Amino acid sequence: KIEEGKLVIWINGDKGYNGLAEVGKKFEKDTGIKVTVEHPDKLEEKFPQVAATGDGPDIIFWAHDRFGGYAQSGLLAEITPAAAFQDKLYPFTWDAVRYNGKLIAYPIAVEALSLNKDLLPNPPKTWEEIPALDKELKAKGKSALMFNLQEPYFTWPLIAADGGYAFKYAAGKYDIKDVGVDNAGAKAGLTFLVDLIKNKHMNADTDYSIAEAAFNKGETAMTINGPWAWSNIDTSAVNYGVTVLPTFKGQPSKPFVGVLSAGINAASPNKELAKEFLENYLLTDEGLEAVNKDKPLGAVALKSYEEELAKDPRIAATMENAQKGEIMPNIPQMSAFWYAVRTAVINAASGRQTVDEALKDAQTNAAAAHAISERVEKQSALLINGTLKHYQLQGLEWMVSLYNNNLNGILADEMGLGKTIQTIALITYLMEHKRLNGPYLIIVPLSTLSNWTYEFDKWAPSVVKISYKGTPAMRRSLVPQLRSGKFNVLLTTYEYIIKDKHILAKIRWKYMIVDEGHRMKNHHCKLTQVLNTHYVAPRRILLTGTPLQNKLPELWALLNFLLPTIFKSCSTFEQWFNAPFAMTGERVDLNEEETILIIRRLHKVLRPFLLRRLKKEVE
Amino acid sequence: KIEEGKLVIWINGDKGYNGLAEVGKKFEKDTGIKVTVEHPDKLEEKFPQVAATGDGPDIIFWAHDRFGGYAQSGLLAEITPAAAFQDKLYPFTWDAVRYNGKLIAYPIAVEALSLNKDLLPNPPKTWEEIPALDKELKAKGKSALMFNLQEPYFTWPLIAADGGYAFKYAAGKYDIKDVGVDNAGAKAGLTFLVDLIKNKHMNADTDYSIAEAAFNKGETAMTINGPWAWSNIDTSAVNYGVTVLPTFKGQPSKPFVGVLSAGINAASPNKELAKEFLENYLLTDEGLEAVNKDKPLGAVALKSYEEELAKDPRIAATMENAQKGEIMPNIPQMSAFWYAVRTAVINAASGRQTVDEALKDAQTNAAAAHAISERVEKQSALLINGTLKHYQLQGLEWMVSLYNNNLNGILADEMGLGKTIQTIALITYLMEHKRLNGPYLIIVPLSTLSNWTYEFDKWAPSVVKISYKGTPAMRRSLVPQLRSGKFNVLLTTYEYIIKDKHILAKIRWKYMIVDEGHRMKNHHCKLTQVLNTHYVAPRRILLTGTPLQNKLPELWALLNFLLPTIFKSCSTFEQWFNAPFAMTGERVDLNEEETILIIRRLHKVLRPFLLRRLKKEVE
Ligand SMILES: Nc1cnc(Cl)cc1NC(=O)Nc1snc(C#Cc2cccc(CO)c2)c1Br
Ligand SMILES: Nc1cnc(Cl)cc1NC(=O)Nc1snc(C#Cc2cccc(CO)c2)c1Br
Repeated sequence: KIEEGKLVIWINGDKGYNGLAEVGKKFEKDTGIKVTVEHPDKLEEKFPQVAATGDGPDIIFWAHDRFGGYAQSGLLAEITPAAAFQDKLYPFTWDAVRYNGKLIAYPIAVEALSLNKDLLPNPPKTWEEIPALDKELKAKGKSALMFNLQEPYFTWPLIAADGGYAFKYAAGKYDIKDVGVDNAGAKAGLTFLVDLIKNKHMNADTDYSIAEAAFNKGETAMTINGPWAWSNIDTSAVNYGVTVLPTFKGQPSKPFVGVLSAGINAASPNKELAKEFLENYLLTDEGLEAVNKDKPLGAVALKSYEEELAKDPRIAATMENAQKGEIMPNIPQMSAFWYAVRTAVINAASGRQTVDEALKDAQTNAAAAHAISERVEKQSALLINGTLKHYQLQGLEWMVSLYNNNLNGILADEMGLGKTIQTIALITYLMEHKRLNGPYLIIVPLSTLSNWTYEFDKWAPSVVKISYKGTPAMRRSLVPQLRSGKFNVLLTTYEYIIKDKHILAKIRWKYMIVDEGHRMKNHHCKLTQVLNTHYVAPRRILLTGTPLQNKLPELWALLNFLLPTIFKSCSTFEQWFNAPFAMTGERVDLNEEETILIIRRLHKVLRPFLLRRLKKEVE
Repeated sequence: KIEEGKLVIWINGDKGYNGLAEVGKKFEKDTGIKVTVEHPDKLEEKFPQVAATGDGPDIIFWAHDRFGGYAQSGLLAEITPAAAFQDKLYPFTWDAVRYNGKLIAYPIAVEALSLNKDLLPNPPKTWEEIPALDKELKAKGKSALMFNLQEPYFTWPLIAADGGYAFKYAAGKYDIKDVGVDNAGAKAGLTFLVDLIKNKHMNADTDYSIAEAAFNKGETAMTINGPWAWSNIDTSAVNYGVTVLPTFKGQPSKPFVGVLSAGINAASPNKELAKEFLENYLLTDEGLEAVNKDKPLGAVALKSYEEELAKDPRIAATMENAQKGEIMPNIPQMSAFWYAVRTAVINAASGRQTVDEALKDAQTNAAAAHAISERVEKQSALLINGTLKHYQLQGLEWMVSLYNNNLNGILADEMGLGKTIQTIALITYLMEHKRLNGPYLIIVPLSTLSNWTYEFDKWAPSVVKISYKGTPAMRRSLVPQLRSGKFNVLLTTYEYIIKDKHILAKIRWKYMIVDEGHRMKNHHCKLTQVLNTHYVAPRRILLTGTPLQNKLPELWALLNFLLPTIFKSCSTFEQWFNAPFAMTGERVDLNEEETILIIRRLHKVLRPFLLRRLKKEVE
């Protein structure tokens, strides 16, 4: 499992592992405690699996970002250094490892992007200077700049300069709704990049197999890259150097900062052994120096050893950039943002789209509710006794996208498209692929209660269920089985949710699923608000025959179901929608026109939270 | 002024004053302290004038309602009885004398409305019984009921029964916005009253000169009236009695409860002398009994003497009604409500309007922003060197209505209608008629600054003013004159409000007046929000040439000026108006249609807060 009185560390093969191994030796020497350092193939992939298991390493070495997910999962321990130790490192590095306002790793090294010696004797202080400068090198049958364009990481620092960002860092928390891809900053920066392409200075087709393949063959004078390039510009022996990034609009170009970190497994019994090894054997000028010798670690988190490294201009440069630039977010919403801005630039620079066009889309696509994309190739293992149709599996993919992105929703497919089976599919895939085995609540009408059991018994026999129904004395018989929580699903009706509330409200239901049935019935809000009062249900799903209704009362109750907390005190849609106009004590109901545009806006709002397919487009 | 070591009490001539005088004798007997009891003509009118002066009586005797205004003005002292004394009286009576959650009088007597002995041997338990019963007395060439209809006090108890009220009593405070004249309760009650008129049982023309003139001549069997009638039904010696009010829809008919009270002048030096006389000489079974002998006081607040009075069915009846019925509100908004419901009934019952029609209007007219009506016949005394035109004086009447009803507003009359003079008129009438002499703030543009001084110097020379302007060293010279507060008005410009804020924000400005000038300029909200941040100004007035603009930005800033507090955190109109739709993290600006109806609603909202007359309709 996870061996006591010893230390097993995972660090990638690209890093100076054999150097780290030596630091482990001095530990075992002065302490006797064995230290094993391994570089497992695709270790960052293997780590979460084995961590939930209670296996794996005691110490993990990867960038502070990938640690966010591990921290969300709780696979990393809250590191406890005293104040004095925190002063030994830069405060900005401790930020990179702070999750939910708790330190979850030890910051180690720092990497960023940075800016020839002969050809370019003096470097351009402002970005604005580069056209004049290019005319000179173009007159020499060459160019002044040729970095990677086709990728967004390299092209983002000027977009970031004037005030263009990804997620607005709140209190101690990023906001995935406050996205800065459409502000003047981003537009000034991206317009300028397209300015160089249209003025023939820079080519739009410019990728990495050119970014490096030209600056190394003496074709260009300047380039924007990181430490992984330095070693290949040494091979071609071109007289090079690195420096700070230019001030576009009298503002510094902000690149993304990667902080190599050491995290301790929440499963590892040797937590004080790891704090002792890290705080006293690794996070020391001597300890860091030891690793740096096998493969350099660029800038370091440690103030003391950083000054000694700042002797080299190259390291003092990346570190200067770092404090002025910005740290990579640990939040999963990054995959959307990068995909958004990747395409934004390709288009804007190719001519296919206007700067204001590409950035308009990129900003929307990244702030999108279904940001976390997750492919579902095949059904659950627990999902047997039949193979789902193409769309039913597609239905599960949107429902797991609902789960991953922590959103509630509606499956409004036409009756007889297998919504029942589709729910069953979500519940199984949420056990066989995620560790969500917790109490599922399923509210079905009497008339289909029995069919719901029937289909579970067929397709997912593994899923054990309580079927909350019967005489008062029969319902009582079930009372213990709940307290046990040996069940995955409970099935019951609208009647028992309200009547036997004093027993069913008591459970912390992981997922709540309501099946409206066949009957096209208009629902009142008074009831949903009452369900809301007593029931803890983070993830909600609604299954309905009917599509989105064009009636405010129904839409009002739909929102109270979909967003339970938000409308706590406010009981009516009238109170809610008059509110921006209510501040004069005037009490007037909405009119016909006012109402039409409210319904209009509500349909556009609920738009990404509903899924509906029709028999006529399927078969 | 207000003589020490003595007591002067005011009670009306209609009450048992010579009986109260005797209670004063026993005080002087056992204490030596002289007690003088006077019944001044229109004493409730004379009291506020003389109380603000620091003159008048030490003790005042009137109903708990008229004491609300005296309490708002602070002409009555916070009475301090210990817990034990409060138990001697009913808790519902102590409510009647609680203003701003402070006891401000001593409850004394209780009066209400109540319900023949022979003709009607058994009284009708339910209101619903009266048609069947009327058929009997109509078969005897008479009628079963003939009370006052033309008045609203008498007709309100059934309107009140099912749930029809005037002002929703909050925490310990009435809500003049939460008015219950349009609910099902009021409609069930008022429909029933019209049911009797259309079925020829009751006549719509029925007034007091019939309500009494018929029941006393043996014409009718039942009537709804109060204690002031009892004495005249004794003269005609008709075998009568009083009882509880019927249950319409299985609910008791709620009438209005008048609580005769004893208030102590906040000016009176003899505050402990009055508490001693009241708590120990008047509010005793023996003390109350003494007054009751000159002229009866119906039900009493005192538990102990009330049981002894409950021997008479008549008193135990009014007291039963009282606890089930409701107490008269002390708030000034009553004049609107009564005028609203007075006409509502006249119409509904005459046929001129439908129940749903009259009550629709009555509910609106009573919840109206300009509820407190106050006539202004002639201008101020301090307003000389010219006589105002008809509309300019009308302008002052709407501006004092703005003041009385504690509302901000706009005077958007066409340039050259004498808005300047009209402001001057409000400022003077607010000194000569109200004691508002406090610091007035007036913001005028540079170009008219000098004309503003000029017109004051002409019309209101009495009004002394600081004219905040000049070089830094000249502005400094004024610094003391402000700290003094020997001035009524300060005149200054937009420039000095922001620049010399660190000096002008420090004053608690009673009224703030902004004169937009002539220039049709579009105003930004960023500035009004900044003015709002640092300035204390309860009453605001805006003077402008231009009428209400059809642009959301301008309307947004207008609301921040008009309602300063309300939009504290919310900076934009976009954030504010998307808010009921914002709860999904979606950030989308309003469209063309959405915007049109917002402007629409805002114009209807601001409608009662703007005054505009045009040259073309005046001359
Ligand atoms: N489909 C559709 C399209 N468009 C519109 Cl506008 C409305 C639509 N339907 C809809 O909103 N359904 C809703 S809303 N609240 C509920 C609920 C509930 C509930 C569940 C269990 C117990 C209790 C208390 O007894 C209440 C339902 Br079910
Ligand atoms: N007339 C009219 C009709 N319709 C619409 Cl939509 C808008 C209209 N005008 C209007 O709203 N005026 C407003 S709004 N806020 C202000 C203000 C102010 C202010 C005063 C002193 C100092 C500072 C800070 O320097 C600011 C004014 Br003045």
